[PDB]
Amino acid sequence: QIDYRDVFIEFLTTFKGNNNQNKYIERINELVAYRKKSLIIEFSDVLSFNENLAYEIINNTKIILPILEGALYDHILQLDPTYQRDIEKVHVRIVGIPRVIELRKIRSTDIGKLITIDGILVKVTPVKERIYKATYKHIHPDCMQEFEWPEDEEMPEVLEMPTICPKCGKPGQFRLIPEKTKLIDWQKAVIQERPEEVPSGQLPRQLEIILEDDLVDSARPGDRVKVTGILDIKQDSPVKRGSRAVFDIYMKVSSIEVSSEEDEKKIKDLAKDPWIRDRIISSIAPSIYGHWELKEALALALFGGVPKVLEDTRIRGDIHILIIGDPGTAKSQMLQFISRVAPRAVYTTGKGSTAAGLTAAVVREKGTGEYYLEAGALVLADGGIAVIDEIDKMRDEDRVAIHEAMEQQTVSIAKAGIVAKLNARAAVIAAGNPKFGRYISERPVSDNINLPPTILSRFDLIFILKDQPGEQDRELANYILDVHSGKSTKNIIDIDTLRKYIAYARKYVTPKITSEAKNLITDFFVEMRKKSSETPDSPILITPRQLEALIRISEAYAKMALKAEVTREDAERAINIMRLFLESVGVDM
Amino acid sequence: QIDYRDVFIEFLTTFKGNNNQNKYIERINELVAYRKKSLIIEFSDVLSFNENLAYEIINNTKIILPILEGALYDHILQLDPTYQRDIEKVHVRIVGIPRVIELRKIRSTDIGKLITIDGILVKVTPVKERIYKATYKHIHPDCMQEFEWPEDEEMPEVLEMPTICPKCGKPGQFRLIPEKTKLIDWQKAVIQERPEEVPSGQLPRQLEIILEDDLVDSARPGDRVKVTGILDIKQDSPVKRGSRAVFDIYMKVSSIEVSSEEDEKKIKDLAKDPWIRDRIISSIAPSIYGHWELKEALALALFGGVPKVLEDTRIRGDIHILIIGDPGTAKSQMLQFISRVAPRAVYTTGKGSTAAGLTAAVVREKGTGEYYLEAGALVLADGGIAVIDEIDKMRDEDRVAIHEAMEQQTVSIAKAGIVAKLNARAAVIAAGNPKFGRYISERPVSDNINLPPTILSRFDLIFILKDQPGEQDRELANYILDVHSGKSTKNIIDIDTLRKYIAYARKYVTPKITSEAKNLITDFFVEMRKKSSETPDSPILITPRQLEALIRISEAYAKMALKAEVTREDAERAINIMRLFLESVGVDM
Amino acid sequence: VPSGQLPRQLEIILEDDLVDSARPGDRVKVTGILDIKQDSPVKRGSRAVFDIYMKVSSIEVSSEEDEKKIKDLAKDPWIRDRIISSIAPSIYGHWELKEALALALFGGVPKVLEDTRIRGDIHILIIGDPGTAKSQMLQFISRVAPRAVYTTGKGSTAAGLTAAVVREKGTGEYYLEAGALVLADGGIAVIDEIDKM
DNA sequence: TTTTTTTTTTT
Ligand SMILES: [Mg+2]
Ligand SMILES: [Mg+2]
Ligand SMILES: [Zn+2]
Ligand SMILES: [Zn+2]
Repeated sequence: QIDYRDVFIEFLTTFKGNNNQNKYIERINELVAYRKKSLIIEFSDVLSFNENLAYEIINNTKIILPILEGALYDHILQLDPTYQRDIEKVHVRIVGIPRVIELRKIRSTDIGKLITIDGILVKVTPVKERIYKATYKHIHPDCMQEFEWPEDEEMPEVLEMPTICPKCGKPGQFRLIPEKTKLIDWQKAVIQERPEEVPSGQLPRQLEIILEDDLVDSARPGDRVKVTGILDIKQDSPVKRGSRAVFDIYMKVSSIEVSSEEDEKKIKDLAKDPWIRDRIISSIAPSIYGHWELKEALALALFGGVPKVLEDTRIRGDIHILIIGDPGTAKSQMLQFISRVAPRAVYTTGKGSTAAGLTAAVVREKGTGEYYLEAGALVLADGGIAVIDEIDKMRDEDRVAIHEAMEQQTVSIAKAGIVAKLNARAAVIAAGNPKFGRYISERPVSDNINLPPTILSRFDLIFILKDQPGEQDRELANYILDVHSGKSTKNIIDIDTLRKYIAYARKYVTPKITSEAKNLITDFFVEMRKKSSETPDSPILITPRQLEALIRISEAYAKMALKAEVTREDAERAINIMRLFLESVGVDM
Repeated sequence: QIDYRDVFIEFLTTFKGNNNQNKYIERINELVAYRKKSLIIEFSDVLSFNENLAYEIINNTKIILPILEGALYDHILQLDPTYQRDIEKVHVRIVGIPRVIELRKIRSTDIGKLITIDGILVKVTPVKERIYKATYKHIHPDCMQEFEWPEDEEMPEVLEMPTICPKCGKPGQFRLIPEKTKLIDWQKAVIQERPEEVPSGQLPRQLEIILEDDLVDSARPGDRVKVTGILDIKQDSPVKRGSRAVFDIYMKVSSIEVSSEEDEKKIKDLAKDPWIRDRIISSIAPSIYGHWELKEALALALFGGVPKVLEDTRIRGDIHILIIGDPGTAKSQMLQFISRVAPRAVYTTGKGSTAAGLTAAVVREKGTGEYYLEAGALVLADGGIAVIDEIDKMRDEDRVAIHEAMEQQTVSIAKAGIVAKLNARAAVIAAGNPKFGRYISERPVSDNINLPPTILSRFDLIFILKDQPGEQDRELANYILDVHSGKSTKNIIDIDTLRKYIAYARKYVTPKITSEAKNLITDFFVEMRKKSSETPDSPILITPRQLEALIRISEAYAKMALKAEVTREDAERAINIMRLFLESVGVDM
Repeated sequence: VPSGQLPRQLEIILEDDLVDSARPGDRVKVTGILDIKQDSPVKRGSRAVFDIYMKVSSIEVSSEEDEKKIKDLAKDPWIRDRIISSIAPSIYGHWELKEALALALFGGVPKVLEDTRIRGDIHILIIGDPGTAKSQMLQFISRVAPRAVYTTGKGSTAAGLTAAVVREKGTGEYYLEAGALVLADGGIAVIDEIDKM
């Protein structure tokens, strides 16, 4: 009843933020600057400013939402006249609706109301076009008339053509005119409930959501999102007789949330401590005590090196880590920790999940038989980390293709008339059990993990975990039971703060090699080759790949402290960690 | 509104090229001389001549293209009256449009405007025919009348039949008359975005394009192309009731660019250098240190020999290279460089390495349940270079399947009621590791390679790469670190001009053997046979295939310098590189 | 099921608040009205034959005196010995095996830690000579457990154990069907002749 | 995709 348009306008311009800065005006100006056409607002702010306005939004969103958008559009064009002729319709979206419904609990009483759903995206269709105002021509030798059939109404989701020509009042044949037809971007996605909320002995439920206008391509598949909108009954084919008076339901998305400058200031401040490197090492897997060398390697892997892209060649910048632990050594604890702390990670096994084990595969279409490509674990992890538990029982097909993916970081297909090349620039962290149950120290590494020696040369660092029944058993037994009761350490960095720290470093730090670091690395590599040459039965191969590992590892240390250059200290740490790796495999360095 | 066909005609004649030669006048002459029926206009020459003409072409493309084409047709008619009743309608093509949009960024606002898209062609359908003006006959005993159904309007993409006979104003049934129906050539192709612009973790997207009239068969799958035209919605099955007002997007191609006299001048200037051969060799994989003899061999395989086609036989002209080396010897890095510089190359490491994936596969056509052949790696590489990696890891039964393709350059299949032959004229470059992962000096050459002599005789050159630590490690380490520091070698022919040089040489230079070269080659072959007979323990058979390898190599050296005949120096170079290959396998001379 | 015959099936319809009142594999008692099923009325041409379906009005799955009886049993100091003696009374000996089988029926307490999860279920493997009554006890366990699934190594497949994809031919749609392991969630899965799988 | 029996190519 009461015109909230004035109330809405003053609320946007007079919203007391964290410091009465009127942040809504700031984002409105930002919207005009880049022509974003979409303004999001928080339900809490509306309720605090005027609870009566908030109730109207959450109860009569069908009626008052277009009214509010018109008021906002008038304000924007009044503020800036150049916004016209570019955007004819602005969008206002609400977030933080208190009406949260579990996906399995949806019933008929929730149809037509504004609700929010939390779940996981599984499928996303390519962007398409939907008609909301069509133009038709009456093909009747006396008419030759054009009109817009859905008069004074948006074209419904069911494509219907006129039966009587409105201009001539006659039936006949009508032809669509694409050139005078209004279109809107249209995308379809599927949301699946999280496994935590699935009841015992039941399969997870699914829901179809529709993304339109700027909401298209707002979330990659496999992301946890929060979706707000209206539910409605799907009509796949209304002309299909055969009873079936039952229908599915779908969601018209109005706002989607996935999963700051202040963070950057605190991240740079956190890097001011000269002992930041050791603090990061301590913060890695705080649950597990000891294993400092293994912890140090994992920190370097997350940061990684700087890849080099040249005119004729590309040089890998990722770091690969192999762990061979005895059963019961709890090798899966920090692996789960790595997945959580990594900004982007993929968890899988040796056999993979789909037909494409790790690299890729070519699959005939089920309906038409056409050949297409399915991405493997390595491809899906591009730009991030690929954690592969149980590396020793990969598919036989992948045992050869993994050579190229782990070194050239590409997957090449020349099968069934399809030629393609897929990027696989992903750091690989893998764990495998010894082939003889328990690791044997005297035996080499190749005959202990059941992998070709060529693969071993592709791993920057290899570590062996042995369940030694020493004095630590009592402490380990106490430690295991303490984890059962619950305990934590002190003076660490939480995963949430650490995750953004790693992400910031990987996006803005590209260390460069200095002359002093260059000389130190050169001498060690020459020393490395001499030692391996003397022993005619070296358990490991010392190839030029090892020299690349020294460069990559040293860069990660500089990146760990957000250093612009690589100095002697970074190089010295890189040499020392490689020295321990050679001792672990049994090489007298 | 003012007209511009006078300006358009004026521009065609009054435009001045780089040397004021009026190329468009010359281009018109070529169009008349060869009855080309299509003209190409560079956009950079339109706004320079008249900026006003540029925008109206871009904006009002639909209502200005027929006007300009009609004016040009009259200009051709006066230039050559006989052009009439040979080509009734002419087309003009505009290239270099400033509006370039990434495939993933196409939205609703882009429909109906002239845009440009860069991508990769993946598949092309066979040429078909489309009706744009139909003729019908009213089957009603009174009528017996014939007419063209779509009056003063081109036939729409949806085939629509009249409901009322225009000649008699009555309903009934109508019969199409194919003899009086006007047709236009029609072809459908699919374009794919380049891997560079694909976001990480996502599969590349595709778009459907339509080529009509002379644009058909202007490109082949696997080509980097730049396409220009207008987008539209796809009404594939409008008769399919059941709602679904959602439509796809396809592209109406107006002009296409694949992949210049100035290039010819640059190429000819390079050939004038007496040491052009050395420069080309030095330009092969500059980032790799050493391996000069291997770099020389790779250059020869890029150019190849001269195939001989006779009335009774065919002789292979391609050169095959085999590389065996220890892990981490830059085998894969050098092979990846070949695919960048080769005009056409195919890569296959581990997937598709079976017999079916390498030559051809018999797959059941699920559309009709029958069988048909699918091209393999070698067939897809016909006319180019096939690169095979990790050949030693292939199964022996799978490896023998390429014996026919490597020599007879054909693939023959007799399986499941299918008997067919396919052309596989491609050069094969293969890399692999020794039998025991690393080369062992104690064992002989035969068991180190671990390949049957039947396949070894088909390789023109074989090289063994040994990673022996010594005093060269310091030089190698310095070179690698210099590469990582951004330092690059100078006086190197870059990539794209090297690719143009190879493409020009292959299709324009055909060296011939002289009497001087005949005597040198004959003498060496006799000497080679005698030496092989001396030692029966050699792992390499000296067959007549080795004699033809000398001829092929000598021709490639002449082709490398754009020479029309093989002289004494080219034969000496061919003999010298043969000596190194023989020494590399323990066969002294 | 009579001798030499296959089990029959009936279709039931749950509406309003009766939805999601049971899970697959449960033994239920259902009350309602029977009616003939019409699905394709437009499909003219013969077939005046219809199937019957049940319109559910109330459903029961599988209480005070029983709780009292249970408490009285637990009061005996030797309740543990009585329970073990009640496992497969027709089998002689095998006291140690019977004791372990009793533990698996009850199980432990699952624990959720900061990062990992500790299962409360107990896994038992039995290796014995032929004729050692191995299959007899497993049949008893599958019958006495409140929720159990009995499978055989030869009569099971990977799809049948975890989940099977069923293509809805009516609409060309894919959906999952619960396997043996999923149906046994919260219960006991019995696998006979695991070595022959 | 799925279980099944069959001939077939190819995993
Ligand atoms: Mg390699
Ligand atoms: Mg038994
Ligand atoms: Zn009309
Ligand atoms: Zn008529």
